[PDB]
Amino acid sequence: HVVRKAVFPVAGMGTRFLPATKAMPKEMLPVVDKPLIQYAVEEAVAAGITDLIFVTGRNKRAIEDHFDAAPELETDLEAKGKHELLALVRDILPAHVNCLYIRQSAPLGLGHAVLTAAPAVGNEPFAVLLADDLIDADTPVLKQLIDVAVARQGSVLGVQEVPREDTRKYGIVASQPVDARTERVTHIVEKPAPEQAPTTLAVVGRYVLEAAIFDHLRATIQLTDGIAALLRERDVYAHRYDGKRYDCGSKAGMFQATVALGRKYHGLIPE
Amino acid sequence: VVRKAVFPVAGMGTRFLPATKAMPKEMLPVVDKPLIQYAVEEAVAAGITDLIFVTGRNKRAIEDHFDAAPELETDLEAKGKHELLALVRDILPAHVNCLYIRQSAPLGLGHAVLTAAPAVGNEPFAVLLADDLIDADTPVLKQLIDVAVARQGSVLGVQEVPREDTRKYGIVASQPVDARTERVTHIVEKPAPEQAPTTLAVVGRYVLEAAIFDHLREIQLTDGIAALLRERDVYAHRYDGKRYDCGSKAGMFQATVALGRKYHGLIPE
Ligand SMILES: O=c1ccn([C@@H]2O[C@H](COP(=O)(O)OP(=O)(O)O[C@H]3O[C@H](CO)[C@@H](O)[C@H](O)[C@H]3O)[C@@H](O)[C@H]2O)c(=O)[nH]1
Ligand SMILES: O=c1ccn([C@@H]2O[C@H](COP(=O)(O)OP(=O)(O)O[C@H]3O[C@H](CO)[C@@H](O)[C@H](O)[C@H]3O)[C@@H](O)[C@H]2O)c(=O)[nH]1
Ligand SMILES: [Mg+2]
Repeated sequence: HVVRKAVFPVAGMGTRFLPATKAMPKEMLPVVDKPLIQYAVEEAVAAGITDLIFVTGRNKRAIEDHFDAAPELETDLEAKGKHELLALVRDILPAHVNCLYIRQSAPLGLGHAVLTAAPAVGNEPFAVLLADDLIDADTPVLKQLIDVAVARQGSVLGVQEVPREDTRKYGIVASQPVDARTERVTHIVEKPAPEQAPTTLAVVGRYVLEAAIFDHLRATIQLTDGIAALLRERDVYAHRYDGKRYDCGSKAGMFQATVALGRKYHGLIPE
Repeated sequence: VVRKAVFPVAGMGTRFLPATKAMPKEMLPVVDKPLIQYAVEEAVAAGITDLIFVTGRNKRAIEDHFDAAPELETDLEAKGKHELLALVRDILPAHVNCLYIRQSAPLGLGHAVLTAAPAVGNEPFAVLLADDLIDADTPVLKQLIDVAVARQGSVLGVQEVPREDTRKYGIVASQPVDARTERVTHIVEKPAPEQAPTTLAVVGRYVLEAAIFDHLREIQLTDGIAALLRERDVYAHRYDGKRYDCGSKAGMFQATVALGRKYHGLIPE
């Protein structure tokens, strides 16, 4: 089991952040001075990912230009002696990491975006990271999940408990415990009503998936329904990662991430 | 009489890298809206119909924001999301137009303004710097335009600043003509505190007569305004409104907090 490829779906419409997402993916919005997608990419690279796969939509321009070289910007900075800032631009990706881009044909859903990556993944297990789940963790959450996936020989979903009123926001798993932090998944259901949700254990935007998922995404698109079918055929585990998740998919969550991370890592204090 | 506005949108925002690697500084959002869109909405609210964007790196970030995107409108309308479709169409109101001109190189605000001359022609025009995010009950540009038409001259938006801050601003020497407006007799660019003639600073709002263009053919805007002073009337106006200096991370944060509260109900936990 070797997980070296990561898929970043960044092709959604971003309607909760209009007008800012008119011509920019939601994942390119900054938290202070860094786009959401760069936090997630940095986490993946720290977890041993070498092959980055960006699934883009009509707003691909900003994602491409963020991770590709900007020789004109580097020329300027280099000329003005700003070697400090030069690294912020050219060293976003270390040299042992590569990226590629695949355009999702239409915004047909997260499951369809993951399936769109199949030509670059092949028959390899792979990571999926949803950058609007911004996670502050002392050990990269993706690394935590990859270690479980290697040890237990299966797919792994990052999960954490949520208030029962919040189940309508998330995929919710039914499972049976395996150790303190890990459970074997017996069902997953997307955004159930709180009165119907089988548990309050919710999927965060971090996945390690066996390539078997792709055939199920063809016969499904919602990613959660592909996973629920994968269950019937292979092992899927849910892991309670250590870390603080900010749900930046809403204006409110992004705001509280700016406040909390602004304070902790930048000393930004509300007046 | 003022219906054209120039928006320099070439900011490198080096203090905001890597966020500004792929978009100009003026595209960064405060809550859910790019800085440039606050400034454009202020201009449109003041009767501006012709938007003139002076671009630099990542020019299509600005263009794709303001240009219609039929693909997006087609998808929203098909999903019955009619409030969101109207929001997207209001980014550029139907009576408003915009055009794009490239700055040849980063030669300062004065060069950027001069770059807009072919689009402005001989009429008076506004300049708005999107990093100065101003929240006011009456649009600040409207306040300045009203003064310009009344007094038949150019108008600089000003506010008092700490003397220790004058190296950040253009500073005006001037004589009161009414409670909020002064007649400018001199302007100096970013003086040392110990040599600043006053503490009355120009913020990023201008209403300028087209005569400025010949005086800029002087690379700094303050030097152009000082030459314009020898031939035409220039006033400074203490606008009413709260300015957020979004040129620093600290200032942009205070704008997110304050406007988050006022316009979106968002309260720090
Ligand atoms: O056509 C599309 C639609 C979405 N996206 C991307 O998909 C992600 C978000 O998809 P969306 O379906 O809006 O996600 P959520 O509603 O937050 O729910 C997902 O993410 C949650 C974790 O945040 C999980 O609990 C849910 O099970 C899972 O479906 C983002 O990366 C988007 O860029 C695409 O690339 N293409
Ligand atoms: O080569 C350049 C430099 C700047 N800009 C744009 O011009 C504005 C800011 O220019 P800069 O000269 O860096 O502004 P400040 O240092 O804030 O000073 C200007 O703005 C102040 C108000 O904030 C005034 O007091 C000053 O007189 C005036 O020079 C932004 O819209 C930039 O995108 C360009 O397009 N090209
Ligand atoms: Mg989300």
